[PDB]
Amino acid sequence: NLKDKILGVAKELFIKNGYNATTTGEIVKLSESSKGNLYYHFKTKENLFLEILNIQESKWQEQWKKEQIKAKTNREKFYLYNELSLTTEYYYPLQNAIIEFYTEYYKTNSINEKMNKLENKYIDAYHVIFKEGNLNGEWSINDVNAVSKIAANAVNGIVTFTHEQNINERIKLMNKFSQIFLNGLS
Amino acid sequence: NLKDKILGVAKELFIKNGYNATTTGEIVKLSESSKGNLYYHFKTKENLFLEILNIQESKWQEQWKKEQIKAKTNREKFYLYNELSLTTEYYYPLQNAIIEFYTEYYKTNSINEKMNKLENKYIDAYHVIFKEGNLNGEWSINDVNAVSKIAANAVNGIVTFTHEQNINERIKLMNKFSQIFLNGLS
Ligand SMILES: CN(C)c1ccc(C(=C2C=CC(=[N+](C)C)C=C2)c2ccccc2)cc1
Repeated sequence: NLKDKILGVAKELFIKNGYNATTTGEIVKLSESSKGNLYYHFKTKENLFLEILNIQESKWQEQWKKEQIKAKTNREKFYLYNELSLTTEYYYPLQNAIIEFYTEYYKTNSINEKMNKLENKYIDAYHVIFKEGNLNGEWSINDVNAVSKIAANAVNGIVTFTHEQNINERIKLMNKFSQIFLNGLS
Repeated sequence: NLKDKILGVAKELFIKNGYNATTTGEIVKLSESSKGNLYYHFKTKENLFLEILNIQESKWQEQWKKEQIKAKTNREKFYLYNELSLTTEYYYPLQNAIIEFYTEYYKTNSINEKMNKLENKYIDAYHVIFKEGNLNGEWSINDVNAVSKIAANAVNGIVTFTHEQNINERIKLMNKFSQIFLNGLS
């Protein structure tokens, strides 16, 4: 719980001041813990952050599990999962901390190892869709693993670098992408 | 020179270190200059950045012209563009700094002028390609501007969120994408 409290407090601080501005001092002092207990649970700020990301990751996966009930077929799932990514990220509180963190340790192979396992989970979602799609003749894909990585990265770019138009138009583009990409399969 | 050494050290900084991580101070310190010269064309960190950006975009659009000839059919122009994006040393190595910058100075307006101008050269390459493809009957797109934006961003996603894994796999993935995207256009 002292650990859970650290995670909880830390999260709010990152949300409030981004990754860089947040100090383990604050986290310690605000969660009424100690540098010693923090170091024992996470060693470094980098790591602490990574765990929070892991936890958020599971919340997302859990939200998806419930949200996909609105999408019957796998082609629909693809449409919905992308839509979701776009909208949720628009107002995700940690988004800012993530950017900071990401663009700081993406050069360091150390803090890039754990980051991979995390991203893979995110891709996994797609792997599932395309695979279940094969068992339903919605499409026939030779190597799911490749397409999955492609969709995941193409969708995120469309999400990250689109920042400029009204959310309404964004969805339209995102859905157009789904349409096209799903059509480039078959 | 002076004004150029700025854009130089500034660029080298914006890439290696993040956007926020780089400051006017670090400049003059490694640029051996003053903190006042920054004003005639550099009204703020933004303009200095939005400037270096535009410059690099040009550096990239230049290489593209000198090399696009290797591709005959527009279907090839598309593939070559996306492949080159992965190997260039222009503009793309700043996407990080860019993301970051888009989560801070995206409220002001006096900047969104130089901004959108640059977001044009970004999708223009695709506008030409797709359009010239409508003539040669290589495909039929009745919404070039949309598809253009979609592709530019999708591709940018692939370049950016893979910069850490085998450059060979990168090219492989990128081409597998171009194939699918194009195959989904008709
Ligand atoms: C809040 N939310 C749902 C999400 C939040 C972030 C991501 C991201 C990402 C991009 C490409 C990935 N791939 C394909 C390796 C994995 C993750 C991501 C976006 C910007 C910077 C770093 C990573 C995804 C979903």
